[PDB]
Amino acid sequence: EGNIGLMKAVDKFEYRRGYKFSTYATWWIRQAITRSIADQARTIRIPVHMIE
DNA sequence: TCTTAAAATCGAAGTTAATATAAACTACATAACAGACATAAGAACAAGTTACAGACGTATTACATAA
Repeated sequence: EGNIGLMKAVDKFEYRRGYKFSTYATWWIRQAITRSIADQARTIRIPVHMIE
């Protein structure tokens, strides 16, 4: 899931902004891990809003 | 031909009843819930249509009375 996060982060990276890649990629990989663990870690799915 | 790691097995009942750690905001579309209306289905009353019952009235016969 974090790997998918990297692919999506690379697809929309901007180096005009001058920040390093790790800072932007960490956020997207965080989102990947959290969304996947909210959607697929239970036998009975609990919607994302109820997860938060 | 000789090690060496794997693979498989190891009695019946009986009873037994589980746990417990570890992003937020925003935007949009969809489903659900409630209310009102129209419709189809049933309940109620009343009427009409029809034949039969129940006792009366009639018709018939036989006995009694009158000539």
